[PDB]
Amino acid sequence: GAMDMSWTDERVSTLKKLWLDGLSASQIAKQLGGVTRNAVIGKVHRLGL
Repeated sequence: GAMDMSWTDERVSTLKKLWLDGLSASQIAKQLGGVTRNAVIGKVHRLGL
């Protein structure tokens, strides 16, 4: 099966807060777990942040 984590409401809320807080995509990926820096960047892009 695929190992990609779903962008649950909680994971999105966490990403959004941390991004607005000024954390790097690397740091956010580390805190979310199971997702890469580049995948975080892509999600930030899709969220319009």
